[PDB]
Amino acid sequence: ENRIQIMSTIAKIYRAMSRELNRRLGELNLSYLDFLVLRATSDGPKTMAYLANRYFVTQSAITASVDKLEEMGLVVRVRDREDRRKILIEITEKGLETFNKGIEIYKKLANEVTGDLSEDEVILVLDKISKILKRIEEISQ
Amino acid sequence: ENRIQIMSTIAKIYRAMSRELNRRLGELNLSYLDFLVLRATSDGPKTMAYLANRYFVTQSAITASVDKLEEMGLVVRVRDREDRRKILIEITEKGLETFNKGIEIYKKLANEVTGDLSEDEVILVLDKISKILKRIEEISQ
Repeated sequence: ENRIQIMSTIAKIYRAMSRELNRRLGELNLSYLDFLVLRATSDGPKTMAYLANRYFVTQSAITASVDKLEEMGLVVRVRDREDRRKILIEITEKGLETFNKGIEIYKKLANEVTGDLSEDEVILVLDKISKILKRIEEISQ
Repeated sequence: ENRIQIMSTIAKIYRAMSRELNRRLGELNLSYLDFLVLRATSDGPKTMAYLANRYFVTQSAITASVDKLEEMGLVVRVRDREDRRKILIEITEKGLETFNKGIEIYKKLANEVTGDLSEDEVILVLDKISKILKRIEEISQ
C-alpha cells in the first residue's frame, strides 16, 4: 500500500542522496559521515558515543572519522581539566569553514532534487514527515 | 531552509527505520540488507551487480548476503546452460515465504510510524516525494 511505499521511497531517496553527497563532498575531502560529524559539532562539542548513536554507525567508524578530521585540522579532542578521560570532540575555526562549504553543497543539492516541488508543496511535506520521524525515533530507541 | 530540512529529515527517518527494521527482521534471521536482496529477487532473478548498485552497498556485502541467504535455503545461484559464468540469484519457495513474513513486518512498522497521518496526508506526501526520488536518481547516476 501507500504507507509502505512512503517509507520505501524514503529509503531510495536516502541511498541516492548518500551516493551523490559522498561524490560532491569528496571535493571537500570529506565523506558523508565526516560531514555529519562536522555538522554535529558545529553547534557545540559532542561525545563520540553520541555521534555513533545519533548517526547509526559503529564506534570504530566514528573513531576513524574523528581521527581523519583531527589530522585535517577540522576538530580537536578536548579533555576535562580534572579528568582527562572525559573527551569531547570540538570543531575548529577551519572545521567551521569547511562545514559551511559542506552545508552550501548540501543546500544546492537539496534545491535541485526538490525542484519539481513549489515552496508550498515543500512545506506540506516537511510538517508531515516530521511526524513520521518523531514516531520512529520513539519506537526505535 | 525547508528544502534542506526535508532531505535531512528523510535521512534521520531512514537511519531510525534501518535500526528498527534490523531489530524486527532479526527475528526472521535477516538483516535489513538480506531482506532487500529477497525483496529484489521476489519478482524475478537478479544479477549480483544489480543488487550492489541498486541498494548502494559493496560487492562484498552482496556476496556475504547472498552466501548467507543461500545457506538459509532462501535463494539459489542459477547459471546459464551454455555459459555457467552468467549468474542470476533466484528466490526459492522458502525464500518467498520468508520474504512475505518480512514484508508484513515492514507493513506493520510503516503503519505505526505514519500513524499520525491520515490516508489523504499519506497520499499527498507519496506523490510529492516520488518526484524527489526521480530527480536524485537522475542526478546521482
